[PDB]
Amino acid sequence: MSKPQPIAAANWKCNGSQQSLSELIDLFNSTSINHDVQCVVASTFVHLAMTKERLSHPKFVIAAQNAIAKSGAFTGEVSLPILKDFGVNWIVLGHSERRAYYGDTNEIVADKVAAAVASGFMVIACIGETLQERESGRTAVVVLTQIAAIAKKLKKADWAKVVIAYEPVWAIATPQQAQEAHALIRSWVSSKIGADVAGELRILYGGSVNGKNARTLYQQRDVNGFLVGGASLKPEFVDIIKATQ
Amino acid sequence: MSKPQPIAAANWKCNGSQQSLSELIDLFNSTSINHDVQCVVASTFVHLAMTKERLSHPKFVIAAQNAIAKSGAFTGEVSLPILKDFGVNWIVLGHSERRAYYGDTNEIVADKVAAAVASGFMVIACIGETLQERESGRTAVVVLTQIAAIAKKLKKADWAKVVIAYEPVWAIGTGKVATPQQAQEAHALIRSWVSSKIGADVAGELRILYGGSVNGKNARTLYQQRDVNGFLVGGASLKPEFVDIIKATQ
Repeated sequence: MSKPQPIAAANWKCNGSQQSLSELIDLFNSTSINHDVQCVVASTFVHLAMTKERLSHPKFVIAAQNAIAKSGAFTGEVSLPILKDFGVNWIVLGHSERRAYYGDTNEIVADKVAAAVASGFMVIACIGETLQERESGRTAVVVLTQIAAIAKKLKKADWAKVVIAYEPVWAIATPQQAQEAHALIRSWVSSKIGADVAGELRILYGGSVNGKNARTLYQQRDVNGFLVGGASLKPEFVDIIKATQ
Repeated sequence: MSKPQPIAAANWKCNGSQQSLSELIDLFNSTSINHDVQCVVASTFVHLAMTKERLSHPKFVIAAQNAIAKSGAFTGEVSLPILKDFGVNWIVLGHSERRAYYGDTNEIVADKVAAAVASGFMVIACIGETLQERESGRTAVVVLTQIAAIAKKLKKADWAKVVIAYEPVWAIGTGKVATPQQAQEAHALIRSWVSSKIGADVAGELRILYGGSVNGKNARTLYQQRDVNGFLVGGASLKPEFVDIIKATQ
């Protein structure tokens, strides 16, 4: 019957000092986790070296927060082959802040997801609708077109490397609202890709999660874990991880 | 005065493996350089840690290739306070590839420069005009408009932290080639404006680096130009020939 393995993802965004991040990682390290869950830490590019070195908990992997597809004349950017050479195997793509501020269009996110999949990354691909879009009743068409763009560049086998993160930008929500969004995504994948892909697909909730609402949210049928913002910079991330049983 | 301290800056852009960049650092470490020059290695964010640990040459400092002013909810970006806490004190801002591909407008570069200066960084601020701006007779308009926007956010005293890099974008991948005389015309234009607008003291001390195609063979005749104070180098900076470029600044 089972839910696939849950994922607890820490998106630190553009935050942290060597000091403050190093303490948090010690805290994760000293954390006892007794179930099957993949914990993910996405730090800035700058802190990948210290994270890779200091995070030893065997249930954790490190991720990047963005990349471009190829090395070359792209001053300021980091590419997939550079990340792969550095030993980073997870990446967050298409986060709402990048779609909003940094020109991650539906198609550009799709190209990045496909390039990351093809060089072997595990990819957390973010989709989600704004406030205006939800109130207009355009959630399904906005959100499904986002994933459909990503799907156009994937084959069936690729979905084993893909995790979807639903970001309800419009609340920046009830378990019912989250559940219906996830069910909406899963139903799309079943109809458009196949039931053999959709049952296994992790769909993560990426709205504001804290230690107190996480449990009720994870109990939803189609919620497979979390992509956490601000609370991932704090000790309460550990309680979010624990909400995933 | 006579020429201020030159700078040889290596812009690795989006390149490098742990292995290839280490071998290159080892060489930089083993290089002897007999004159006063500031060398700068601007690596990708991922590589800043390993460059910090391994690069030991007293004439080399480490730079980042971009940043935003403030930490916060900006997934995938790197802020100035994150770089400063990491011990990075030079930064390249407004590079032509960012202006062209990633939203670096005149005012956004100016906001970044002001923030980085205020935060204590030495800033290499890039400017320069496309083929179309040049052909339409807009070289001076574009170059002065870009530097004026940056100036507008700075105080006279702040210029001690500022280095200008001129990029002849009109010569990049167009199959046109900038002569050393063309580089000189652009630098002299930049310096004369700084002299009238900011001050003759500031104009005299300002390093203006040439940021077009620089290699071992052309570096010496470029540096011989009166208002050329060194280089912001692309491709060759990933190569042993970057050492010859540093040496061409004697």
